[PDB]
Amino acid sequence: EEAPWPPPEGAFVGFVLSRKEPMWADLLALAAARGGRVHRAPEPYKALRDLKEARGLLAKDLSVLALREGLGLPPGDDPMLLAYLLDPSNTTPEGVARRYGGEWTEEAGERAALSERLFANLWGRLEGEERLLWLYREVERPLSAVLAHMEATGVRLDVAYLRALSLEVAEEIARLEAEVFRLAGHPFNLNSRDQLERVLFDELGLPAIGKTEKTGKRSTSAAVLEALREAHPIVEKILQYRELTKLKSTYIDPLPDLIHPRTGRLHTRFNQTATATGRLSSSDPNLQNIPVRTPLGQRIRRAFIAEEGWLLVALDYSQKELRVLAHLSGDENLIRVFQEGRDIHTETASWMFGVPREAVDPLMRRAAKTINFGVLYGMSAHRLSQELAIPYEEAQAFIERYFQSFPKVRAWIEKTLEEGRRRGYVETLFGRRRYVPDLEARVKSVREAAERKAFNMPVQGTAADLMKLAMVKLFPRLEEMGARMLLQVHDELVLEAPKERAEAVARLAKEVMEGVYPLAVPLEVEVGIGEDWLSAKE
DNA sequence: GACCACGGCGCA
DNA sequence: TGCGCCGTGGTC
Ligand SMILES: Nc1ncnc2c1ncn2[C@H]1CC[C@@H](COP(=O)(O)OP(=O)(O)OP(=O)(O)O)O1
Ligand SMILES: [Mg+2]
Ligand SMILES: [Mg+2]
Ligand SMILES: [Mg+2]
Ligand code: NA
Repeated sequence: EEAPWPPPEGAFVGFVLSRKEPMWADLLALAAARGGRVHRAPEPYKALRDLKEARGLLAKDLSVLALREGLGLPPGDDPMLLAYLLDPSNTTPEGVARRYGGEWTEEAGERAALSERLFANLWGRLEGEERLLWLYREVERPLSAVLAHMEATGVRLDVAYLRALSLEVAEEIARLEAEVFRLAGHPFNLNSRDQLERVLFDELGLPAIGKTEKTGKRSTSAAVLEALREAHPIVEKILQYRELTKLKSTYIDPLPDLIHPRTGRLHTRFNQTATATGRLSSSDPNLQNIPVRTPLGQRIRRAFIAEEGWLLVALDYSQKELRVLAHLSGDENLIRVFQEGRDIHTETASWMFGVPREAVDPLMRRAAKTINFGVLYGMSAHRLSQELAIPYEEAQAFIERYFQSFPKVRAWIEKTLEEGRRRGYVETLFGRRRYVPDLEARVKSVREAAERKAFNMPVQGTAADLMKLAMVKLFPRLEEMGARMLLQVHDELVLEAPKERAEAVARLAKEVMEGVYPLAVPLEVEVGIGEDWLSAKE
């Protein structure tokens, strides 16, 4: 059992933080284990210097805290990553111990011993799983070191800008609230959907379309209000009000208060075992849902800036998941569109409408996007009729016309579900698996929900695999050029480069990303450079 | 002060 | 399709 600090080489680490965010955490305890023998650090911060590598459960979090302290402690093996590859429903140390053995406690020594035991257990289970092993060695394990650097680096925020924006938005919010109260004939809490439901459907007697899932209230969702956009002018004002309060409560107000005292920057967490499909997620705060789609929303992006003397480089894969779908399905028409360098959404609109290529306006292109994404998500003709604001039968017609233009997409969905029923799981191009139960359920709604999850995963997950692999390849090149990787948003990366290097970094990053893994179609990357995230989008 | 479920909505 | 965070309403 016990033995004196320091631990031997290759030992597994255990640690306890005062809070979940490693950039903010006090390191309460540090221990290590090897051969079941546990070493406990008398003083954790000092002991941190004695480690060569962070090897154990949640290795990346310890590495981030180390980098914060000025120490170069790279994360190595982590049983969480092995478990996540075996089955992406394995998302937490608590859950992994419960499933495979042992107990996740709040004591660093026990956590270190548990890390060692779970590693041996899960490594053995991956014996012979060559494609999952490749993902571990070539994507996930090296990716964790990249993520550690991204987290510790953080991103600079224009706090003064957001403070000013806050005053501006507040004035607009107050104006709209007054108008809404005027139309309703009395004040209420406009932020309470319960109070709004009564006002709209009981007091003003507007027709109530949909109901909410768990409790069966009359919905006030944007989708419901959209269809009432003329049944009363109060609805227009409510939707405007909601857009602004969303921006204010979620981004404008909270973000400026999260600037770190040492770095003077904002630090997110990139969670590596958090999704069913192999995507990353981001939290504390989430920087993967910064507004960008509307003019009002875009203003938030201006707040994300480069260090003095640096620039942001923003790179995004064009129509990434549709290119992946083209590769997986082998559809000749999809592949041809991308091969010919044509715009997939415009080619789709030309076919979905009266054509030709040149006659496709901005409205039609936006409609084609909606149809295309619908296909990816298996969205219903009802949902599509809502989004497009067209009759139900017209949305039905569009979905059928889609599969006429891209027939092998339908065949691919069927092949994917056929094999999924047989094997109990589906997989990405590189062999990342998701176990999807209920593919043969006897209740149609349950079965069909499982089907949509199952055929989407190889697309979403292959795209995630390719992005992760691109990050692993790109990081070392950026290091050699004195540049930094800051953010990933699924199909997009944001880098930071000294001004004099930015052009060279952008050129190299584009080539690394486009060439990450050749497919039946080219991967195209759009790149922009600017002093802020909005202006960088070029 | 802290926890939660729900409806709702931001991004991919 | 996949996420994480918001305020409200409720609770301990
Ligand atoms: N309104 C929406 N609904 C569902 N998914 C959406 C979406 N908007 C985006 N996504 C998802 C799906 C795609 C991904 C990125 O959105 P891009 O805007 O970049 O769509 P892209 O295919 O590249 O078309 P392009 O940019 O040339 O107009 O996020
Ligand atoms: Mg795009
Ligand atoms: Mg984007
Ligand atoms: Mg929820
Ligand atoms: Na239901």
